[PDB]
Amino acid sequence: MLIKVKTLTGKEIEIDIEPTDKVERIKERVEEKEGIPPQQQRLIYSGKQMNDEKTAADYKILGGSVLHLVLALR
Ligand SMILES: [Cl-]
Repeated sequence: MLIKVKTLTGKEIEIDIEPTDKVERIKERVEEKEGIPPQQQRLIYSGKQMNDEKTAADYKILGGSVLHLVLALR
């Protein structure tokens, strides 16, 4: 399942995931291509901060779905 992860400055990245994949894995995919540690990532879908322990299916994510990535300093 190909989804988009968009940032405020406009750049997008395609991430391949599955309905059973946990949000933590999505962050790990972003880390693979961007080098941003999962702990510094905040993924938002439909105005909701995505929980690391939950799965893509819990947010009803489909092909083409756009997630929003923002930095969260720790
Ligand atoms: Cl940001």
